[PDB]
Amino acid sequence: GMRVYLGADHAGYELKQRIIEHLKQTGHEPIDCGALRYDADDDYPAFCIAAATRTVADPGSLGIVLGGSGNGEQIAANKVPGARCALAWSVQTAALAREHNNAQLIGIGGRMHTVAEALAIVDAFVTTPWSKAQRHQRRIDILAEYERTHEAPPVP
Amino acid sequence: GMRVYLGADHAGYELKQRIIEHLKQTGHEPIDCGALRYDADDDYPAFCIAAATRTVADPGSLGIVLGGSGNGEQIAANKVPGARCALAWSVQTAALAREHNNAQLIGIGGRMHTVAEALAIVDAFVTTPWSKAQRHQRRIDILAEYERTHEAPPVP
Repeated sequence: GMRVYLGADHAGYELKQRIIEHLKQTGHEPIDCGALRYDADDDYPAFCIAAATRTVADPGSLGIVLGGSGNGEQIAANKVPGARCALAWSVQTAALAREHNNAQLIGIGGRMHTVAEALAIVDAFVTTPWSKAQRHQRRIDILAEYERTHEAPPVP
Repeated sequence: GMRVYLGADHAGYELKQRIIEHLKQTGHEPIDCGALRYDADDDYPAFCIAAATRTVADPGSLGIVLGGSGNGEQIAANKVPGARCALAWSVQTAALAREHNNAQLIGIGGRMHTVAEALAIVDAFVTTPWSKAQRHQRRIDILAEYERTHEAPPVP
């Protein structure tokens, strides 16, 4: 059972609703960060920042941000200190996001998949373990040190 | 996007070299941020940070980071202040990245595509204009203000 913070603008709103329901039915704990209603003009960043911020502050939790393509949404989430947000467009990329990147969040594009395909991506994301392999942690640590100082690490 | 900065560790190295040659042939000026040779044990974050820093610092340029899935790479690029790196897994997402997100960079997952498919993603990325539409700029501006200040914008 995993706690999952969800965020979405209008383009991901309907898919967010379905994911919340799906996560409840599969034994997880969805927390809705908004949008709470459909508003065709609303702006994704605030919802994605909210989901990623809450995810980072609640270790062990995951997050999912939803939009049209998911790309604006993952970009926004990645601006949050300590957040790692992959774009999941397949079961394989969702699983690898966890296994290799230890991503706490994924973005999904609601306009890119059927509901069936989106829920399978979610399933892979919420069940795949972080591998803890040395090279993966080393790379996470390098990026984290860059995030701390914004001093670009030298290339070999 | 005529100057194009590219970065990849070993996992994206061969595809990066193929893309550099393709960009030369289509009239662009690819700039290799590294890796300059295949080294099985190198780490992507420095190359992706270098590519994103140099892209953001160079008006009118674009950047591409290549990996296995591309997800670690776009996460790294997105930690650079001012950078917007989408994950492009199709011609449609590469185009939308420019049109909606004004993404200066994309990540591509070389293991997820044939070379032909990958070069077509690249073509869409470097030819699709930024829309300059009000709502898209408004969303970029909100994110840029969050990067400046780390005050999460209020949720409606």
